[PDB]
Amino acid sequence: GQRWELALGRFWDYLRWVQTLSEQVQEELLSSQVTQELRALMDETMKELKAYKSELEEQLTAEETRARLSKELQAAQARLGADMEDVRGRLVQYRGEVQAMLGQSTEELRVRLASHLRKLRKRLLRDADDLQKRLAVY
Repeated sequence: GQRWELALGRFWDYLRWVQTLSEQVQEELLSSQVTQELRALMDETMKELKAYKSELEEQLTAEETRARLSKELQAAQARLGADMEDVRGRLVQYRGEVQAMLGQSTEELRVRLASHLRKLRKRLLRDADDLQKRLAVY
């Protein structure tokens, strides 16, 4: 229950809501509200993540190994940020495709988005787990 975990949890809960593609989700998806609110949550998560790592380095248990673990951690951090950006990007894409439909039914478009989001979210949880496991030793 660390700070950065609570932040990610809020990003994750918000994303779970979006996955439902409910009436309200849809409303905010055609505006920039969902992607904007997701960016704020992502920024907060990365911000707390950096602060946490910084504080962790204050009580660390050779050099080559330390430099390797710090780089491996840095990579996991990047994967997660990238993951969150990929989700945002996919949602931005959705918004554009609906506009391209010129008013046509978006049922099928939503079916595809739903399936893709599920996979992007799988990857995000997978990387978050990896990142947490790496911080656990660090």
